[PDB]
Amino acid sequence: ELPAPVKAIEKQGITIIKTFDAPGGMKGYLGKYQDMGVTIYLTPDGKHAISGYMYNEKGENLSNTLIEKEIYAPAGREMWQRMEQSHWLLDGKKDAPVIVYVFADPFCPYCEQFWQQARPWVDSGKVQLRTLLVGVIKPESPATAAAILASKDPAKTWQQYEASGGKLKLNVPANVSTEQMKVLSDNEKLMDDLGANVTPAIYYMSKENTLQQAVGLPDQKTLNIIMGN
Amino acid sequence: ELPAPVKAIEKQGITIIKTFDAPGGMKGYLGKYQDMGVTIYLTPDGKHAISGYMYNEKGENLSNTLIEKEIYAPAGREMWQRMEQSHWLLDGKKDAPVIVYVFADPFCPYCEQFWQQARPWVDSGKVQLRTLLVGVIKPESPATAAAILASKDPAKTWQQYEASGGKLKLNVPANVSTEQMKVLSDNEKLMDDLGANVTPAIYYMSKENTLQQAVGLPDQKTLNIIMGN
Repeated sequence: ELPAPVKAIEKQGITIIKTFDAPGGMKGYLGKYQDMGVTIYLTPDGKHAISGYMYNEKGENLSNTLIEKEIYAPAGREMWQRMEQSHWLLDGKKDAPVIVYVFADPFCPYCEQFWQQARPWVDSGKVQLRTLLVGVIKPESPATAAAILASKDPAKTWQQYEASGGKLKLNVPANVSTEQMKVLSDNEKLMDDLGANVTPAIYYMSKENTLQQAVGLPDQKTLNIIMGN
Repeated sequence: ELPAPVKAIEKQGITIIKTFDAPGGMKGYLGKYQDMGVTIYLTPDGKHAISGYMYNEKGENLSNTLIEKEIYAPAGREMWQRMEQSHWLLDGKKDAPVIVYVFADPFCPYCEQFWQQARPWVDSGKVQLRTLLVGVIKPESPATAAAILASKDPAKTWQQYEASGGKLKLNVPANVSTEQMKVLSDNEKLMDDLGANVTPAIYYMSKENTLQQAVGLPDQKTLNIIMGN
């Protein structure tokens, strides 16, 4: 059974997930208090346990690294894949190291403003924006989004559309094609699954490889983080 | 110099107070982050350190015990002594295990209400209230407080005074004696030193032997704690 010291910490409202190997002959226990991940370390004397964060000589918070890798990283791994497998439009270099997904609607001022804010990083080749269009804000959103998808170079058309603040004139098709309709519907369901119905809904990966979200127009700090700066 | 792992934690905004002996061949470091006490433990491998709370087999939070004994207990040790050395009035058994000091004014509804709330514990002999009178609320507060001190049995008179909701009739002396004036002035300065100018200002010791304060009429939980329940 569980060592007495660890059982004492459980009584403090902690639920253990699993054990793991720790340095110095110490045994580790990964757990959670509410929605917060925690690490517990059984001492060498075996009669004590420490609930806290372990750091190494290089100054790395190993407990944080573990909690993010084992508890947070897995959370949005599938979501990231679903976005990657969707019909997104490329804005920037195909080999840009930083990938950012954005669910956007044609009639969305903040989508346009975010597009402008990102220019420095996209143009430098550091970041690539992958846009998943949706048609949910205005009556004409579906048709306009489909019209963009229907153009000769959808990615370029979207870029011009955002740059113009949504004023760019478009060739309006007689109807939304079944493929365009599928893309829009599939994208809206994924957006819904991600939990944010407001556009722009921006998704990115932290330096620790965990899925992050930003809804609306990012402030300066959030923008810099989304851009991997 | 300080081990690398510990130096890393210092960079996280911690200032070390001193080192201490920890179990399992671990070295302990007592510090503070802002006004918060923290304990750091250097691992046996010496290449890691854990910032957190250590628990023993009996479930005692040793880090909390240490932080309170070394950081908090000393804080009000002198204040407690100054109260004990003042001219307080006894309400309850001289040998009551729980001692509670109260700075009170004669014209104070909440002082009276707190007096009533404490009856169960005082009458059972568990708690003794030691009142340090002050005359700061009303123009007549000084004279009334002195009149109580001037009575045949000051402690009994105060008890009757509080029980009556401040209606008890008193023999009013021609003036405040120099001794009464000294008691009132000394008590007001100590009260001022404690940081609370509002009466009642209640002082007590926690189960961990640290000085606690309650200002105004305690709610049910605070009352139970003051009474050592």
